[PDB]
Order: sequence, then C-alpha cells, then structure tokens
Amino acid sequence: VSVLTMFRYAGWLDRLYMLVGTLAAIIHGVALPLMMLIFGDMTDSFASVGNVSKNSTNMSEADKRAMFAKLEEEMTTYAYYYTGIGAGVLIVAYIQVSFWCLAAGRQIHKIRQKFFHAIMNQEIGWFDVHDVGELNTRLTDDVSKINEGIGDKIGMFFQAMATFFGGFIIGFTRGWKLTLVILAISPVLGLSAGIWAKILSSFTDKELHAYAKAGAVAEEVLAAIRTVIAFGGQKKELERYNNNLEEAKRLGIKKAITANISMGAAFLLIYASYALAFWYGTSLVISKEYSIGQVLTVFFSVLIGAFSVGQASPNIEAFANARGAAYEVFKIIDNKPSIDSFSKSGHKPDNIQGNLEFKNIHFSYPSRKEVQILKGLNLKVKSGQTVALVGNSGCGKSTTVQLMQRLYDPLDGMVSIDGQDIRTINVRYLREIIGVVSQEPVLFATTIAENIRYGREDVTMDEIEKAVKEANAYDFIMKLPHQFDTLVGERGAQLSGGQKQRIAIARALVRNPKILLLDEATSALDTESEAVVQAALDKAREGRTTIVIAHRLSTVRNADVIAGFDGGVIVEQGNHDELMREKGIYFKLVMTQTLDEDVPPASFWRILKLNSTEWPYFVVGIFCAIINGGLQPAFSVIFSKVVGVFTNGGPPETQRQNSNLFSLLFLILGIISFITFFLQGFTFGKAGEILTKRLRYMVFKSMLRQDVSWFDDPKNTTGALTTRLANDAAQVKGATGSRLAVIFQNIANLGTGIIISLIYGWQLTLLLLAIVPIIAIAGVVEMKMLSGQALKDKKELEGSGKIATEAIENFRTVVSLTREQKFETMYAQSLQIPYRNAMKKAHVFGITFSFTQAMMYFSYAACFRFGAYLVTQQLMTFENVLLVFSAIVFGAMAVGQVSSFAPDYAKATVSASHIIRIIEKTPEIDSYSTQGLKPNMLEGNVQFSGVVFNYPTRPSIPVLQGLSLEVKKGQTLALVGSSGCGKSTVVQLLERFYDPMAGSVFLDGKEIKQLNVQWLRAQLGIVSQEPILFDCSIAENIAYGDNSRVVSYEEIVRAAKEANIHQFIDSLPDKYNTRVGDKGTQLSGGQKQRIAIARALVRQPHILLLDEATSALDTESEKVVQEALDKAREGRTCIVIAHRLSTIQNADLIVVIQNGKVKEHGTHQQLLAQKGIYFSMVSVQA
Repeated sequence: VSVLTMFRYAGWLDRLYMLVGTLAAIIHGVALPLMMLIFGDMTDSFASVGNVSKNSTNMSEADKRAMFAKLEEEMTTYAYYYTGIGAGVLIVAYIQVSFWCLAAGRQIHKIRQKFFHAIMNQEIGWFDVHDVGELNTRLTDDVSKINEGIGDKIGMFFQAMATFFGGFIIGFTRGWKLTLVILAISPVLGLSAGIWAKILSSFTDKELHAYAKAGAVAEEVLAAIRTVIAFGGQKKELERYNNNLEEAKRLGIKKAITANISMGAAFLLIYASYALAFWYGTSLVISKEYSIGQVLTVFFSVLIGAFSVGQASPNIEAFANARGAAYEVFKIIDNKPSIDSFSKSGHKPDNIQGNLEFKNIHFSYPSRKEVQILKGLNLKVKSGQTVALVGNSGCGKSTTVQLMQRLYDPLDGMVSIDGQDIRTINVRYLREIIGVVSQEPVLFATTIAENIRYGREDVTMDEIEKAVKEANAYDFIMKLPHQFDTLVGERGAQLSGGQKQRIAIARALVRNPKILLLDEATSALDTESEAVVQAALDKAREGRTTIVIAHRLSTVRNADVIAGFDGGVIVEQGNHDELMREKGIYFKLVMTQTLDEDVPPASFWRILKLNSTEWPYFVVGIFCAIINGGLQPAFSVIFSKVVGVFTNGGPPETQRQNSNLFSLLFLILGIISFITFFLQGFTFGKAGEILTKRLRYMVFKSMLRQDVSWFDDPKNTTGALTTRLANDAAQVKGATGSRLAVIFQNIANLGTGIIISLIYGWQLTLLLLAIVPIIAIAGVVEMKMLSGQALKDKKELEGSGKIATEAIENFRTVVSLTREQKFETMYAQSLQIPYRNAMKKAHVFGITFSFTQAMMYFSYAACFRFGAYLVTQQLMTFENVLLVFSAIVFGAMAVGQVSSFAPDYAKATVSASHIIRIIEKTPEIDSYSTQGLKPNMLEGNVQFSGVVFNYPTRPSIPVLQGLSLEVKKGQTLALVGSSGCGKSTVVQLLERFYDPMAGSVFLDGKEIKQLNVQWLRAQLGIVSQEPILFDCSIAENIAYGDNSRVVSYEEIVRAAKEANIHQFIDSLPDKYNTRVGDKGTQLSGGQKQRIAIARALVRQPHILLLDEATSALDTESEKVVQEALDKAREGRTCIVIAHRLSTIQNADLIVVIQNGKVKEHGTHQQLLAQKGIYFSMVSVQA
C-alpha cells in the first residue's frame, strides 16, 4: 500500500524531510531511558559512598572530604549528560514538527490545486457520482485529515517505538532476568484488556436494545402528539414509556457494575505486576548480587516503554483514519475517470456559422435510472432559420441541448455542426459559439463588471456598454449606487431574478455565438419582463441559427418550422399552420393556454443543583474520593523506603525489611483501592442511573403539559426531541463520574504532597515548586496557543471553501469553460495565505513542543543537581528524591485530567440548559380541572364570533380573518372553501391546539378559555386524515382506556358492530383479543378509519369533528366508512370538512367559507336554487 510514497507523488524534498524526521525521532526516543540510565549511575555511587560511611564507625573526617569530592566531580559530568540530551531534544523537536507542517503544506496545496483542476477537466463524472454541496463539505473536511496523517503523527509513531524497542535493548543486555519477567506479564495484561473490550462492546448493544424500545415509544407518541392529546391518553402513553425506562436502568447498573470490576481489577494487575518486578529484583541482590541499582532503574524504564506503545496507538488509529478517508477519494483524484468527457485539447477548423444536423440520435437517462429516453431524431436546422420545439414534456428538449454539448455524448447518432461532428470539434471552441439562455437566474457573489469580465477577460468597457444597452439591462445599472461597480452580496440581494437573466444575455453578446439554445427564456416571467427580455432576444439575433424552446405560442408563431415531439421522438415538421391543421402538439398547447433553542445564557452549575435535589445520601462516596486520592502517594512512599533500606546496611536484616515491605506494598494498595474504587463506582453509577430516570421522566411529562412551538418548529423536530432524551441522559452519567475524579486528583498532588513536603528539609520544598506550577502552566498555556492557531486555520479555510462552493454548486460553469482556470487562480491566492500561515505555525508549534521537552530535562537536572550538593555534606538520604519525582509526574496527570474535563463541564451545562427551558413551559394545554363537571353545561350550540387564526409560524398570513358562525344542536355543519385552508383550522382551534389570537368561541356560553382538558375530550370525538395505531392488542385499540373510561369486551364488540370493522376482526383468530404484527402497517386505511370512529364514541361526544372522513377514500371503501359514521351519529353536532361533496348532499347547514369570510350559508335546496358560489361548485362537479 502507498499512502505517502505515490500519495505525495514521491516528492524529492518530501522524501528528504521524511527520513530526517525519522532519524531525529529515533534519537529523541532513545534519549529518555538514557536519562534514567544516568539516574542509575548517580544512584550507585551515592549508595556506595554511603555504604562505606556505615561500615566504618570510626572514619567520618576523611570521608567527609574525599568521598563527597568524588560525588561532586561526577555531578559536573552528570550535568553535562542532562544538558547534552537537553540541547539534543530541543533541536530534534523542531525537526519533528517541520514534518507536521512544511512537508504537508506544499503537498496539500498541490493535491488541492490538481484536484480542483481534475474535477473541471473530467467534466461530468464528478457531478454524476454523489451529490454536490454535501460532496464538497466532506472533501474540505478530508483535506485537513491528510495533514494529520502526513503530519508528525508518523514521527510520533517512530518516537514511541524508539523508546520501547530501543530501551529494551539496554535493559535486556545488561541483565536478562528482570526482562524475562517483564516480557512475561505483557500477554497477561493484553489478555485482560481483550476481555475488557468484549464486555464493553457486548453490554453497549444490550443497553441500546433496551433504550430502542423507549426511543420507539418516544418516536410515535411525539409525532402523534396531537392525536394522543385528543383521545386524552397522555397519562397512559406516559405510563408505558415508564415500563421501557424500567428495563434500560437494570441493564444500566450491570454495565456500571462490570465496568467498575474491569477498572478495579486493571489497577490491581498494575500494582501486582509492579510489586512482583521489585520483589524478584531484590531476591537477586541480597543473597546473590545481580544489581547495584543501575539496572533496577533501567528495568523501571522498560515499564515506561510499554506505556509508550499505548500512547502510540492513537496516532496509529489517527493515521488509519487519515489514510482510509483520503485514499478512497485519492483513486478518484488521480487520473480522469471520464476520459470520455474532457475540457482540454482538441482541434477545430475555425467554423464561421454552424447548421445543426442531427442524425439518428438515441440516448439513455444520464444517471441510468431510466433506459432510452430518445427513440430517434432526425433534425436539420440551417442558419437563417428559427426552429421551435414543443412537446408532451419539458424533458427531451433539455436532453437534446445537453447532448448538443460535449457534456454527454450520444450513444447512437452524431450531431454535425458544419462538416465536423461532435468529436472532431474542439471543446474550448464548441462553447464559444454556443450561447445558452437558461431558465435559472444566474448567481454571483460580485459586482456587475466582474460578472461580464468572467465572460471574457479581454472585454473593454466599450463592449460592456453596447452589451447592456442591447440587452436592455442599461436601466437598473444607473439606478444602483456605484453604477456597474455595485456589489451584489450573498448570491443575489441587490438584483431580482429577471434582471439576473438579462445580464447573462448581455454576457453572451460579447461571446458572439452563432448558436443560441433558448431554454425557457421567455417563460415563467411576468407579462412586463417577458416583453423586455423578448426584445433583447429579438436584437441579439441578426441572422443567427437558434433553437427555441418556449411555452409561449407567440414565439413559436415566428418560428419558421415548428416540430412536434412525443416527448423525445420527432413526428411533425413544417410551419405553424401545418401543425395546427394536423391538430398537432402545437394546437394541443394552444387550447391548454386557452422555542428559541441555543440562545446565549448558559448554566452556572445548575447541573449539581438539579442533581442534589434528587440525591438523599452518599456522603461516604464523596469521602471515598478523598481517601482513595491520598491512597495514591503511599505506594510511592513505601517504594522510597524499599530502595532506601535496599541500598544501605550489611546483609543481616535487609532481607526481612524487603519481605515485610513487599506484603505491605500489596495490602495497603491492591486490597484497599479495589474496595474504595468500587464504593465510588456505586455512587456515580447509581447517581447517573437515577438521574437518567428522573430527567427522561420529568421531560416526557413536561412535553404532554406544554404545546405549541415546542415541536411545531422545524428545529424542535420530533427526531430532535428523541435525540435530546438520548444524549443528555447518557451525558449526565459521565458528568457525575467527573466530580469524585476531580476531588481524587486534588488531594492526590496538592493535599498529601504538602504533608510529604513538611518532612523534607524544605530546601527540597523550594526546589520543588520552582518546577511543579511552571511544568503545569507550560502544558495548559501550550493548549491555549495551540487552539489559537487552530481557530484561525478553520477561519481561513472558510473563505477558501466559500468561493469554491460557488463554482461547484454550478454545473453550468463548464459551459463558459473560460472561468474554470480563472477561478482556480483566485483559489490559489486564497489558499496561499493559510499555506504561509502553516509555515508560521511550524515555528510556533515547533518552539512550544521544544520548551515542553526542555522542561523535562530541566526538571530532572535541577532536581538531582540541587538535591545533592550542600545537602550531601550534611545529611542526605535516598527518600524524598523519588517523592519529588512522584510529585513531578503529579503535575502531568493533573493537566491531562483537567483538559479532559474541560468539554465535560461544557456538554453538561448545555444539556442542563435544554432541561430547564422545556420546564419553563408554554401551557395552553397542561392538565387542568376548573369546570363544574355537569352534562348540563353543554348544549352543543357552538358560537364562534370574530375568530382569527394563523399557524404558530408567524409569516404565514392569517387564513381566518373576521370569522363568525353558529351551529345548533343536532345539525351538521358542513364547510367548503375552494381557496385557502380555512377548513382544517376551524376543527383545530376548537380542539384548542392553538388558541385563537383574538375573538372567542363558546360551546353554549362557556368559553373555550376556561375548559378543563379532561372534560374537553369527553365532549369531543375526532376522525383524522391519518388514523394511526400504536403496537398493542386490537381490543385496547378499539377503545383505549383512560382513568375515567371503562372498556369491556362487550362494549368493544358493540363498538366494532357499529363501526362495521367486525368483519375483519371475526376472521382474525381470538376475535378482539388478537394482536398482529406491528402498529397498523398491516391493516389498510379503510380498516383503520373505522377503528378511529370506534375510538370516538367511547368518549360519548355531542360534537363530532371529522377531518377528511370522506376523502382519502374511494369507491366502496368510502361507502363502508360513511355507514359507520351514519350509525355513529345519534343526532350529534358535526363539523364535516373536505372539498369533496358526497355527504354535503344531506348537510343541514352548508357553509361556504372563503378565507375566514363566509360567502353563502344555508340549506342545500335553497343554496341549490341560488346561482351563487355553492351552486357553481356543484355545476363544475358535472
């Protein structure tokens, strides 16, 4: 595979830098065990000096002089080891970053410019395959990955290995026993982590299967939310959603449980291996002699080396992902896959004029989603003629024009322009002679001068002047401030669409074509702009060959030959009259034309407020983070005391202390950490669990208690709500997991470290905080400079992609052809600034990482440097020195955890905000109870007075304006409107989905405003235009149970008997108690609409609301439903809406509502005697 070789087109200096980066990376990684190699020689001599001090007990005069002089003489050489490596890691750092920038910069910039060229030079192919807009997003997002993949990540890979494999060499040579053991634990640790990954993967899918069910309930309810309201089953659908929530939590705790075993047992396996390494290391000294203390510290480096392999792995995956995404479309980048269509190199005779002769053309759909869409074609058009084409479709004329170009090639036939065919003619030349006036209005981001200037870059203002005057575009340019030089921002804002087309026409006048293909250039226009544009088209011909497609019979009257087509194959030819005489296509046309979510305020710890309210105890948990925090240094303290008694003293007692301490290194760490780790796991697990319940519960009830623009907006979509229930509840589990974790690292460095610092001699304390806050600050401040270059980089690429998205959204740019290379020139400069900036961040990023390694050696140097010196003369001990080194590594793990928890606090605050805004509510439907609860408080006499309505979307124009009606008890109020949508809205405002803005509605004198929600659906029944079932048994479907409804077998039988759906139910096994499949996808509309009626009469309505109860039905399906309605009705008030008149032919009071305004109203036979609006509608049925 070739992912940098051929990929970089084997660039000379690209290959050059690639070896230089590897070489500098080896020698960076080797150095790291080489520093610790130094720590071991320095450990040896000091022990040996100290050994001699303890064995004397008489000398301590001469020993105070010379032995310590020697340690100071070695210390100066040591200093130069640490410095020498220090200078080395600096230089070589800068080297590894150049790879990250300098190499990649000239490359991506090269890949991009040839890529952008290869799309225009392959013409059609790129446009065919996938979808532009979405296509150019992923690609500009992909080009940044390439930089990451050929960036220093490879260099970090080689570095990682140089520390592993290169370390292990020196470990292994200089002694083979401790190595053997250190390799022996490598598969045990790898076996365990492989069970881990299997547990993770398995339990995730299980959780998902649970939460799918909860999602599946959430999907249908929220989509169906108005419907679920209408039957009053809010509280029920809620109760089912709680069952699914019950399952998703029991799988929740087991996942948290098993995870806590993995994480616990993992630190156990670390501490075990670590103790076993040290123990076998000691048994070879005391009773034997195998280590002086040099190799022991180096074997510790072989343990650092394996941890490097684990850090390497993300670069490997970062590369895997860089490669795989680029390399698939790299195949498409290299070569032209269409060599059929090309923009470049041909040859023309230089033809003056062109007579089009089309001989035997047959061609298929360009996307091959239909085969053969032209059955033949013989067309001979000479110059001086105007041929008009007409059809049965608009598509087959567009096809001939697309073929006419070199955009597609005709499978059979050839179009001969002059003597030349369509492949002995040059592409560049083909375009210049071919004018196109298309229907879509030209888009541009720039001034009117530049827009002519894309036409030819050789155009003089004199030619600009004659152009616009002849295209009658010379009006608007004067009107606009700044004349021709007026900016048009966006993609049109200054100019209107008709004016856009005029400019394009003026643009073609500078081309001087001798072919014009006019595709609806005088259609889909106002009467005024048709006449203007027509004139321009008339003056642009002076004897040109043209082919005109229009839907205007006047322009097809001036064509010399009009040609009939069946939608792709020619049938008729001759003048206008000959066709009209045949009664052809031309004549056919003649007769045909005769809330606010993602606002700025954000959460300020409302997370822990909302969390704590629903928490009662678990204070032992919080306490456990503190003692498990402080548990971490002790492992190091014990370790310090180990090597301390291991160095000094003779053979008697040393074995016993090492054994004693070994058992202690186990019991204090391994045994306790597992216990306490699992207490903290029990706490943030059960917290994140019970939060998942309350949060999802208290949302879903709030969703039923609120209405209007919390799901009636296209950014509050149903899916978007379900997605919220997912992400927020998943997230809070990680939110609670981060708190105890932060307390753990707080005490772990700061807290205990101070306590450890007090038993120091406090020169060491001083020396230590000249390191720790600074190494921390170098790591946080690195991240602040990093992200600053990253922001500006994203910003740069915005402007470069933005002028790119203009070209690619236009397929029609290849038609000019000229402006392909002109655009890429403008790209080259636009892309030149981020290139130069890439060179700027090489030095900056170079220096940052350089200082970062500069602080590592500077730390170790000054640690041991100042750690000895004055101190050795007086009193100095092995202890406190590894505890300093431990405190150093504490400064690292702090930063690492904190930058990690920086986006957790973010995504949590956002989710905590979503949950707050929902609860704030807008409540027109909530729950209520205000009504008297008497069936004497209704007549069924619904008054409507000055009632206005407009959708929750405000620029929709009210469709009820000044409406007042009345309908008395036991009369059907029909409604019919040949304009508007004033039909459905009446039924809706009465259902109170959306409260009328003004006017009032009374149902007898009791206003809509004060109606209890519950009582409202106990006097109302609805038959929707879409009936929808829930996945539940059929008996629960015929009548759904509320808490105030009794459903019984006998009742739903009677219900099915009236509903005439009992026919199908009888034939289904078990009658009413059956369930088949899922939802209502098994059962036809007709069966379902019967079930919706059957649901209604449960509530015992006195007012029936029929939303299309006689539409979406045909033949018998209509009749059988109507029978079910007719029996359903007991002399009840009804609102029957639809524009179909069928059951309006017995409607007691027929109302013609025009746009909120009633025209005629009244009995059928009276209205039928009128010759007005109602009757006219009746006449036009016949």
